[PDB]
Amino acid sequence: QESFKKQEKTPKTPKGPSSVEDIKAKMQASIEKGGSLPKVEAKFINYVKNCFRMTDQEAIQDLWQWRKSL
Repeated sequence: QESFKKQEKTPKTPKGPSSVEDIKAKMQASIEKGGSLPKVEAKFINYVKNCFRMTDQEAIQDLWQWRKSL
Protein backbone atom coordinates (compact mmCIF):
# COMPACT_ATOMS: atom_id res chain seq x y z
CA GLN A 1 0.00 0.00 0.00
CA GLU A 2 1.29 3.45 -1.05
CA SER A 3 0.94 7.30 -0.83
CA PHE A 4 0.87 10.23 -3.32
CA LYS A 5 -1.37 12.62 -1.33
CA LYS A 6 -1.25 15.47 -3.90
CA GLN A 7 -4.97 16.31 -4.44
CA GLU A 8 -7.43 13.41 -3.59
CA LYS A 9 -10.28 15.86 -4.61
CA THR A 10 -12.15 18.09 -2.06
CA PRO A 11 -14.01 16.94 1.14
CA LYS A 12 -17.87 16.69 1.11
CA THR A 13 -18.87 13.10 2.23
CA PRO A 14 -22.70 12.64 1.65
CA LYS A 15 -24.46 10.06 3.96
CA GLY A 16 -28.05 8.70 4.54
CA PRO A 17 -28.62 4.99 5.72
CA SER A 18 -31.85 2.90 6.32
CA SER A 19 -32.11 3.49 10.16
CA VAL A 20 -31.12 5.99 13.00
CA GLU A 21 -27.60 6.35 11.44
CA ASP A 22 -29.42 8.51 8.76
CA ILE A 23 -30.72 10.75 11.59
CA LYS A 24 -27.12 11.06 12.92
CA ALA A 25 -25.72 11.90 9.43
CA LYS A 26 -28.58 14.44 8.83
CA MET A 27 -27.88 16.01 12.28
CA GLN A 28 -24.29 16.64 11.02
CA ALA A 29 -25.70 18.12 7.76
CA SER A 30 -28.03 20.50 9.74
CA ILE A 31 -25.27 21.69 12.19
CA GLU A 32 -22.74 22.21 9.29
CA LYS A 33 -24.87 23.37 6.26
CA GLY A 34 -27.65 25.10 8.30
CA GLY A 35 -25.23 25.90 11.21
CA SER A 36 -27.91 24.88 13.82
CA LEU A 37 -29.77 21.85 15.26
CA PRO A 38 -32.75 21.95 17.76
CA LYS A 39 -31.83 22.10 21.50
CA VAL A 40 -35.19 21.38 23.27
CA GLU A 41 -36.92 17.97 23.24
CA ALA A 42 -40.38 18.59 21.66
CA LYS A 43 -38.97 20.73 18.77
CA PHE A 44 -36.16 18.21 18.23
CA ILE A 45 -38.85 15.40 18.06
CA ASN A 46 -40.77 17.49 15.43
CA TYR A 47 -37.46 17.82 13.46
CA VAL A 48 -36.65 14.04 13.77
CA LYS A 49 -40.14 13.09 12.43
CA ASN A 50 -39.58 15.66 9.61
CA CYS A 51 -36.10 14.18 8.73
CA PHE A 52 -36.84 10.38 9.03
CA ARG A 53 -39.45 7.51 9.16
CA MET A 54 -39.15 7.48 13.00
CA THR A 55 -41.65 5.31 15.03
CA ASP A 56 -39.76 3.63 17.96
CA GLN A 57 -40.12 5.80 21.14
CA GLU A 58 -37.27 3.84 22.85
CA ALA A 59 -35.00 4.77 19.84
CA ILE A 60 -36.26 8.44 19.98
CA GLN A 61 -35.14 8.83 23.64
CA ASP A 62 -31.91 6.82 22.95
CA LEU A 63 -31.21 9.29 20.07
CA TRP A 64 -32.16 12.39 22.20
CA GLN A 65 -29.60 11.25 24.82
CA TRP A 66 -27.03 10.62 21.99
CA ARG A 67 -27.73 14.21 20.64
CA LYS A 68 -27.34 15.68 24.20
CA SER A 69 -24.04 13.66 24.51
CA LEU A 70 -22.33 16.03 21.94
